[PDB]
Amino acid sequence: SLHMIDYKEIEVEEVVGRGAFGVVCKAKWRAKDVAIKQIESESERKAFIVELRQLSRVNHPNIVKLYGACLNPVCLVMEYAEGGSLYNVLHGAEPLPYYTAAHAMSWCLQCSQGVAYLHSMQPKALIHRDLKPPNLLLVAGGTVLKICDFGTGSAAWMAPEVFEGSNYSEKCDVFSWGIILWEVITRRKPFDEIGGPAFRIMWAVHNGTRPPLIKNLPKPIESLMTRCWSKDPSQRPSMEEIVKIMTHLMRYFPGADEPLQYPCQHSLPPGEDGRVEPYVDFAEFYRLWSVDHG
Ligand SMILES: CCCn1/c(=N/C(=O)c2cccc(C(N)=O)c2)[nH]c2ccccc21
Repeated sequence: SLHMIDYKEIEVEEVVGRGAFGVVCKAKWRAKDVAIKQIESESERKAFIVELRQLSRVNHPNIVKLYGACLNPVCLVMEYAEGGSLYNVLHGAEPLPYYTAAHAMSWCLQCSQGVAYLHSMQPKALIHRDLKPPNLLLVAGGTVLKICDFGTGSAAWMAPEVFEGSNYSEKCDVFSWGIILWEVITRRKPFDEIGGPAFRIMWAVHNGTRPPLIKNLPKPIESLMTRCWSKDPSQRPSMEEIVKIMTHLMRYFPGADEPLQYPCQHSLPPGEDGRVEPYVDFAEFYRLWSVDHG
């Protein structure tokens, strides 16, 4: 369900960055901004095709919309995400934006909403396999999140059974989502302290290492997070369950529709002594929670 496009109708504006594969650049098309992805080397052709056939089947507000695909120089034509990537908002530009507990929870809810749609696909469920903030885009002033890069570095978000070579299911995305939840709450890069080549993270995670626990994290959120981290994929919740849980929790996180507009100088202190401080503040959550339960 595409819509063939002629390159001459595009007219590029400027390169904005590289995706998981290929290059992305802003462009105009029929009186509206556009992002187009082209393959640099022909080795990326396989990824180009799979993403083409997969994105043609998806239609969800939390997944990047694919308009068409031109085969003259071979490129995908998608919607432009003005807000950039979530990874950039979290750890990127020199003037970093302030965000609240409501934004963090809202972002993770919207991500689970999109993945739940993929996992519900018929005949076969669609697994993303590369869920991480670099592949999550933001629009509407940083309020709306959209999943991108369906072509399938990423070791910090990968379930052990995946790089274990073992067979895996849709539950590998659940593991990645859990890491993302920890990441937005702490505004820390997962396993940044380990570093080195990728196999050093894989070894740690394979032996059961997980990101440190979060001081004063509400037990309902801690439970969900650590369940997603389970070694055994069958002990992880389905995305449908995560959506339901996160939806119910948002009752205690008002203000997710407030755009990102304030800067901050995120200090990020080196204090990984078992526990870790959250970046967001859960004071209001505990207050609103006590109102209902009392
Ligand atoms: C990695 C993010 C690159 N980037 C960006 N991407 C997109 O609009 C986009 C849209 C659809 C699909 C994809 C993809 N990867 O399949 C990407 N918009 C940006 C605006 C400012 C700075 C960087 C930007």
